[PDB]
Amino acid sequence: TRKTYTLTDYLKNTYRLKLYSLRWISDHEYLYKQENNILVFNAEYGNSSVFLENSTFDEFGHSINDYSISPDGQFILLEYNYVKQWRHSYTASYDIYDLNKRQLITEERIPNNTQWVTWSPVGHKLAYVWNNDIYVKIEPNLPSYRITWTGKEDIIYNGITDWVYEEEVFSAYSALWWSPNGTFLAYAQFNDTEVPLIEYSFYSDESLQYPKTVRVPYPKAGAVNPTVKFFVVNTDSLSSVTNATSIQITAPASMLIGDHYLCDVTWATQERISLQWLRRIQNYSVMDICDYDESSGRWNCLVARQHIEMSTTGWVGRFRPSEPHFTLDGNSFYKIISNEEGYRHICYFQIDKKDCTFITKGTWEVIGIEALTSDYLYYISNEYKGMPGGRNLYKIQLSDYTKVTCLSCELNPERCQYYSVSFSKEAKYYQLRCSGPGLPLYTLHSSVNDKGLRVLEDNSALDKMLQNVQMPSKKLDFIILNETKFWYQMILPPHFDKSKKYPLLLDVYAGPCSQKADTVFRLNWATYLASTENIIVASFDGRGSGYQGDKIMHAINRRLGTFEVEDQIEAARQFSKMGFVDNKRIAIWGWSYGGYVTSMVLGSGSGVFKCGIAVAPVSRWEYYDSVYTERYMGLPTPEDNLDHYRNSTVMSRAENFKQVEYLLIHGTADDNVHFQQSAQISKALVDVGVDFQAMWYTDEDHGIASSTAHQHIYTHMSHFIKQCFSLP
Amino acid sequence: TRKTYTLTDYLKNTYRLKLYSLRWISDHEYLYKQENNILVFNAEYGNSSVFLENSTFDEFGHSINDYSISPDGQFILLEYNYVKQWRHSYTASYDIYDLNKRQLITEERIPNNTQWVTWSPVGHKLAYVWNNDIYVKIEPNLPSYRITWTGKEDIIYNGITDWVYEEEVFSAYSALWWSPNGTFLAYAQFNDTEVPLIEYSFYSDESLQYPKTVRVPYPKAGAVNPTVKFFVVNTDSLSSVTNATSIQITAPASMLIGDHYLCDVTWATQERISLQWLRRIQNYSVMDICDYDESSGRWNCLVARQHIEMSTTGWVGRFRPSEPHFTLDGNSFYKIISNEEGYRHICYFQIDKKDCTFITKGTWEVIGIEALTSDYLYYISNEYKGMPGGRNLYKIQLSDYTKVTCLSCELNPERCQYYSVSFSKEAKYYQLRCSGPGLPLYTLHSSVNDKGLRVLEDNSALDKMLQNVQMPSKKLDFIILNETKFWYQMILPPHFDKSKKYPLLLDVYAGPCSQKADTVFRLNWATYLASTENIIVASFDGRGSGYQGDKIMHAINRRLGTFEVEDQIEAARQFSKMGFVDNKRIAIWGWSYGGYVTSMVLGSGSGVFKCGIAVAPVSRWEYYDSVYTERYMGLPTPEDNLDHYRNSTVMSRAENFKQVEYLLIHGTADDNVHFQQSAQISKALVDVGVDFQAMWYTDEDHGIASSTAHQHIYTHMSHFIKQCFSLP
Ligand SMILES: *[C@@H]1O[C@H](CO)[C@@H](O[C@@H]2O[C@H](CO)[C@@H](O)[C@H](O)[C@H]2NC(C)=O)[C@H](O)[C@H]1NC(C)=O
Ligand SMILES: *[C@@H]1O[C@H](CO)[C@@H](O[C@@H]2O[C@H](CO)[C@@H](O)[C@H](O)[C@H]2NC(C)=O)[C@H](O)[C@H]1NC(C)=O
Ligand SMILES: *[C@@H]1O[C@H](CO)[C@@H](O[C@@H]2O[C@H](CO)[C@@H](O)[C@H](O)[C@H]2NC(C)=O)[C@H](O)[C@H]1NC(C)=O
Ligand SMILES: *[C@@H]1O[C@H](CO)[C@@H](O[C@@H]2O[C@H](CO)[C@@H](O)[C@H](O)[C@H]2NC(C)=O)[C@H](O)[C@H]1NC(C)=O
Ligand SMILES: *[C@@H]1O[C@H](CO)[C@@H](O[C@@H]2O[C@H](CO)[C@@H](O)[C@H](O)[C@H]2NC(C)=O)[C@H](O)[C@H]1NC(C)=O
Ligand SMILES: *[C@@H]1O[C@H](CO)[C@@H](O[C@@H]2O[C@H](CO)[C@@H](O)[C@H](O)[C@H]2NC(C)=O)[C@H](O)[C@H]1NC(C)=O
Ligand SMILES: *[C@@H]1O[C@H](CO)[C@@H](O[C@@H]2O[C@H](CO)[C@@H](O)[C@H](O)[C@H]2NC(C)=O)[C@H](O)[C@H]1NC(C)=O
Ligand SMILES: N[C@H]1C[C@@H](N2Cc3nn4cccnc4c3C2)CO[C@@H]1c1cc(F)ccc1F
Ligand SMILES: N[C@H]1C[C@@H](N2Cc3nn4cccnc4c3C2)CO[C@@H]1c1cc(F)ccc1F
Ligand SMILES: *[C@@H]1O[C@H](CO)[C@@H](O)[C@H](O)[C@H]1NC(C)=O
Ligand SMILES: *[C@@H]1O[C@H](CO)[C@@H](O)[C@H](O)[C@H]1NC(C)=O
Ligand SMILES: *[C@@H]1O[C@H](CO)[C@@H](O)[C@H](O)[C@H]1NC(C)=O
Ligand SMILES: *[C@@H]1O[C@H](CO)[C@@H](O)[C@H](O)[C@H]1NC(C)=O
Ligand code: NA
Repeated sequence: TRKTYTLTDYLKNTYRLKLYSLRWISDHEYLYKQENNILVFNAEYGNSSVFLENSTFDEFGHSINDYSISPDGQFILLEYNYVKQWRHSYTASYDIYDLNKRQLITEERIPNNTQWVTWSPVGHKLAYVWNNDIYVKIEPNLPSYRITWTGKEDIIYNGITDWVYEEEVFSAYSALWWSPNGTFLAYAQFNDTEVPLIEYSFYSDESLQYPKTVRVPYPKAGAVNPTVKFFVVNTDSLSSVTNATSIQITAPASMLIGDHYLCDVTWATQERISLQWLRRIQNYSVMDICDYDESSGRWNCLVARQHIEMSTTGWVGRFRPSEPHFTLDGNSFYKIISNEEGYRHICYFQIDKKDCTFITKGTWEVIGIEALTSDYLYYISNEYKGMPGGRNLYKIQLSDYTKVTCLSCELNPERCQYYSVSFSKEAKYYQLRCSGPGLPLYTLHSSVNDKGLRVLEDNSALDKMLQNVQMPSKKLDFIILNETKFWYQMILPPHFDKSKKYPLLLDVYAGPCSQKADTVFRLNWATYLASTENIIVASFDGRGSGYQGDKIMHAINRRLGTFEVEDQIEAARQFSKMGFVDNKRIAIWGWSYGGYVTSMVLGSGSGVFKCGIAVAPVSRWEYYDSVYTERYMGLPTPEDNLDHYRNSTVMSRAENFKQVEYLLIHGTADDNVHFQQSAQISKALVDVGVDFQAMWYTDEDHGIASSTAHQHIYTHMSHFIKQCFSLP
Repeated sequence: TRKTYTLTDYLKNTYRLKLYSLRWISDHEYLYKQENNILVFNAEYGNSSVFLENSTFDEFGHSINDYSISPDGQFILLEYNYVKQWRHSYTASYDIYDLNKRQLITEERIPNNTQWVTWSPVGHKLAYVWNNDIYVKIEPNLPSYRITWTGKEDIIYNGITDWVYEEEVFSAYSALWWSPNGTFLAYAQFNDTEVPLIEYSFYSDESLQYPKTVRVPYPKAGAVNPTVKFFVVNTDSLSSVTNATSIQITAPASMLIGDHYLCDVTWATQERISLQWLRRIQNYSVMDICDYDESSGRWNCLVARQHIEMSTTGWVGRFRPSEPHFTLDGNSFYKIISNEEGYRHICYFQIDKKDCTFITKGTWEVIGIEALTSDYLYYISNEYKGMPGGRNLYKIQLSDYTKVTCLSCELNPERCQYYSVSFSKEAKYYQLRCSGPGLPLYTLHSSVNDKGLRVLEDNSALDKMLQNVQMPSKKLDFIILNETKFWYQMILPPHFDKSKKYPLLLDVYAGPCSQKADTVFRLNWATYLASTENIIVASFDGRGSGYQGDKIMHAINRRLGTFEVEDQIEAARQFSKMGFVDNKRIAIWGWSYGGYVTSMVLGSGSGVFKCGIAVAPVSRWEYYDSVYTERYMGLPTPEDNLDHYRNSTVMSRAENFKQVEYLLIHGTADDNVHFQQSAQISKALVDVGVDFQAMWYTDEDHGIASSTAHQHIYTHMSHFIKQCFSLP
């Protein structure tokens, strides 16, 4: 008999997916690493040369974590001494290498403890942030110009985000934005003076005698938020004036009446910038479009160019208002917004007209706009076959909206139903990346004729390996509840037999705009559970889930911990009725939001689930951060939504855990969902006399992603599931 | 078919030991609390009167925690609003009730949040500490005189101890000592300015949005220690208009040359005080004897009255240098010290002579001196039947040391082998307290002819209830290692059948001077495990254990985590070869020091133990406090004992946990053994890929003693042991 996909296979990566990560450096060349050499490829013909020999930095004396070539090709920025901070942020050292002199720059180096660095989009200017202030270098070997003087650790952040803006607003650490040709540098400044601190212990190596207390400005729901200001500096003036003026652009009056956020910054032209602002009550946003006034040196935002985006049924955007994509002249833009039926589609705006024109429509959604040329807009959607969990690339003719071509749908329809794309600098070529349901496939295409040029990586080596393995299958389908389709997937054991009763594990996330039923190919823990342990691993996208319109997504508005929890319970009941599930052996697990839902389900008293595992769960919404929580829950005040905040805790359900086996797991240095959240769950369970299993992971954060802890946690959870299901 | 002693019996206190806690108020009367009344008893005849009616405080408006009657009987101090701090420390509110005029005192009340209060030993003066400063009240209704003005939270402590002096030196929060008639008040002042702080999170009620960070001055091994000064104030010459003058008594030069401690304060007469000082290297101590000089108003300690106590094989004293017991005139004293054979015996000293005379001798030890008259000294020892785990009361004729009479040995030798005693004011009467091997027995005696006056409490009610329960028995015996006998006990299941094989749990503590093999009767977790689950629960006293001389106790000097760990393995090895032990089911558990030993044993690679449980273990001596750790280990410096600090950690043994099942448990608010210690164990186990079981207890301290956590931990451990032993 062929072997199975075992736990050790998962944990040791024996069966590896190959990727093809390229970096476009122009409209027709890309960089690609191969055998630690950086090669440069010609896209049209597929030929290559060595861009940088892998021997180049043998004598560097440090392992180089990443590199970044200046847009003009003249320099390479070398990143080393890399230390992770939060999801996106990190600390590192940097050196610059002159590619023409084939020489390292030893003068006026980027300092130690630099927080962020970026090249200008053209040429080779650098902007970096060090000790919370912005610096610009016009040339890599010359002195820096200081841009801000207010930077203060944990208090004032210039050009980088604080914790909550990084995690919840920008999905990025950087808070600066070069203008398209590099003349201007726009940046945000955050003031956390009165934001309360989360404090937790970090134990470090065993040599550390006293634990360190980590202290981070972190606004929990309803707490004082960071305030924000926006500035633009002319970097071309730096070498001519002693201290160049940062010109502030103020938020509109409709935002200044209360707490608000800066949520998007997008340059439209060399002298026009768009800013979107969001009210703390996140159902109202405003875009200003601001023009540089050459005679006054100021930036002015005409109210005739201001665009309002609001929601009557929920919050604005999927996780925030969408970004605009400006036409070359900057006088019009395209933006994904929810149409009158609640489906997200592409709308076309003139900058000084308030009514836009939808250029796509239907009962499906546009996921993202990927490229815009003078003649075509390229976008990704889930239109194809009415499958919300598929993704394909489309092209729409700007002179005639009835001409829409699917570029990816029929390329390999059995193997490939989930695409992303990477366009060259002026969209002359594109790389398609298919990620399922078959093995991933990376291909290169020419935009002039939409012809396939070549296969970049087809994963045939892996395909060969998997031939000798009893792999599970995946089923993606829907059930109908109240005349609405709700999608599910199942990872099914090899030789699945519909006449047998299998144990079922419900793998849950179920956060707002989540999607756990899709066409993506994964090699993960579920692969082992199905393949080796003969467990069915199911996931369900119920109310609150994304990419299916606002009626579904906004069903949980102001009501987290209700329908999305109920719909997972109902999903399990529906799976029992399918006839191949052992009703005595249904379990549930999740991480993060999934841990909250899992815990809520286990505490519901439904009687459906024998056991479950919550990893780093939210337990009480007042413990989680303001920006995410309030987006869905409003404010925890008597005037707003306090009663539901208080009604949706895990702790209030502690008595019902007497009916289940529960394993609670949390990293002690989780900066995101504080260990506090599980500390309060455990205390509530202790207080009502409920036995349960627990595991803390010393100095692990929300990812529990260190190599040893990752292997440990999946090993511990595997034991627990097997015990619950009486598997030897 | 009668019941067993169940887990719920242990957790719910079904079978209660009755006490007889009295408080002597004179040579012939004592107070006893009965049905919320306070009675006064006549010792000679056993008749009583009501001293204070329960009903007196019916409309008090607060729950009264405790009471303290002034020595002259005129006043009662009422303690309420009790808030626990560490092992001994707490704050509370106090009111004083006048017993003669039958009224609460409303003038000049003791403030809220008072840290310590005590009556003078004669009359009804009060001293109290509030906000770290000392106050004295001459009369309950009159204003306090402020004695100290330097008190500062976490920095300067007047009249109360800091964390480490409380836990490790004085076993008390108070650092006030009244002279015998109340004229003088001596006190210590602690200065923790440069002592580092342990910091840890406290989660509190679910309502608390942000966790609190608790910060406590706590010197870990080798860290900066608190400094100490000692003062005496005359309370008879206090003034309303002038600040009180405190006279300092400075430590001897032999102490002032480096770090040191104040370790004992004992008044000898109305005008003579003795102080003992201990070097930070705790093998050298000095007693000063200081006399009040009425013409200078100063305290002088003559060098000819200094007494040095040192140890060549270890540290001084069992846990600290022993207390002196002065004669009526204060010109001589008796003190327990280690003799030339290493056995602790009573030495008689003249205050101005260097050599003392031992008045007892032999291969057994004196446990404590209990009372002293002009004709007799009364002490407790383990001499009887050469059993180190038994305790009896003796008297020795001071005119003829060959005349020693056992006063408790033969009273009831089958029921009673472990005594303590409480003498009346001038030793005219004594209460004997038998705590095993039978049910506790409380009796009253008169010293003149050692008459056994009456039985105060015989627990005949409990005896009656226990007749209908299948109770375990206790075997106390010894094994011979390298020609030394070492004692053990086994809690044996009911109907013990030596032809059957029982699983065995080794219950371990094994700290320096510990004794876990004794004749004490206990109703505890082991009782349930033996009675209901048929597990033998054994304990063993090996090298490092107490009450058997320094050759045994000092064997672990400078070497914690060696012989005491080895000796537990050897005992289990020997138990495993007895015909009634199943060698496939041997487990080990312990708490605190016992958790360290358990962990070290399970990490030894001995293969003897299937599983074990460590509750709040020490894992690395550098993490524990200076005073305890350094007593046994010296300083963690390269020139002292650093190498041994470094190879005595649990973490270094992680790989050896591969072949055992381990459950690790720790309270997150443990101020004593910081959660840090277990956090480092878990990380080390994770790092070598060893699976284990864990449980944290939110906001529990070293005792894990709140009602709900206590029930939960023993429930969780019981499941673990039963699973390990395949018991239903
Ligand atoms: C891929 O091949 C092309 C064409 O052969 C190379 O482009 C140049 O071709 C000219 C012919 O006029 C040669 O003289 C040079 O060798 C090439 N110049 C440069 C700057 O590349 C091209 O080099 C190849 N691309 C890569 C990345 O190697
Ligand atoms: C960040 O915000 C704080 C307000 O929270 C500002 O601090 C105030 O500044 C004024 C001076 O203009 C002082 O008079 C106030 O006392 C300060 N308030 C507090 C609460 O500290 C601070 O100026 C801001 N910093 C920047 C660079 O904008
Ligand atoms: C460059 O200009 C900025 C803005 O005018 C200066 O920042 C001010 O500095 C002064 C005193 O050092 C403060 O009182 C102001 O509150 C600051 N304003 C801002 C916006 O930061 C900065 O100090 C100047 N740098 C130099 C070298 O002159
Ligand atoms: C980048 O764009 C900027 C902004 O339009 C250009 O700067 C202007 O250049 C024109 C010259 O044609 C001048 O009249 C203006 O005074 C400049 N304005 C400012 C604010 O600097 C700039 O020339 C462009 N840079 C490059 C390299 O093409
Ligand atoms: C308690 O101890 C500290 C020393 O730790 C004494 O404080 C001062 O020590 C600093 C070092 O922190 C020196 O600057 C001074 O010499 C010390 N003070 C003085 C006045 O010299 C502190 O004074 C002590 N406090 C008490 C009340 O005894
Ligand atoms: C407590 O003992 C003290 C100290 O011996 C006594 O105080 C002395 O009393 C006599 C009066 O007979 C004076 O001559 C001394 O000057 C006192 N000494 C001091 C230091 O005050 C005191 O009498 C005793 N107190 C009681 C209540 O008996
Ligand atoms: C108290 O203990 C210390 C530590 O064991 C003894 O220290 C001496 O100094 C170092 C150890 O730190 C060694 O080099 C010496 O050999 C130690 N002396 C010995 C072994 O005699 C110190 O001697 C002890 N004090 C007493 C009174 O015994
Ligand atoms: N902090 C959130 C961010 C959330 N989003 C995913 C995502 N996809 N996406 C696409 C475009 C823009 N933004 C986003 C986000 C941000 C994922 O859950 C996180 C989270 C939620 C909890 F309740 C608890 C812990 C968490 F880590
Ligand atoms: N801090 C010590 C104190 C020690 N006690 C002191 C003391 N004085 N004393 C007088 C007569 C009889 N017994 C004692 C003891 C026992 C008990 O262990 C405690 C302990 C040891 C650890 F390794 C870890 C945590 C602990 F809490
Ligand atoms: C924004 O939300 C609040 C609370 O739900 C509501 O009162 C307000 O009307 C909303 N705004 C819009 C535009 O619907
Ligand atoms: C007990 O009895 C004696 C003698 O009868 C009596 O005078 C004395 O006051 C009594 N003591 C108490 C405390 O009742
Ligand atoms: C103790 O606190 C209570 C409650 O505020 C207050 O009424 C009382 O005056 C306080 N007692 C003293 C002695 O200050
Ligand atoms: C007593 O000492 C304190 C603190 O040094 C001072 O403030 C106070 O005024 C003094 N009182 C008298 C009466 O000297
Ligand atoms: Na009698």
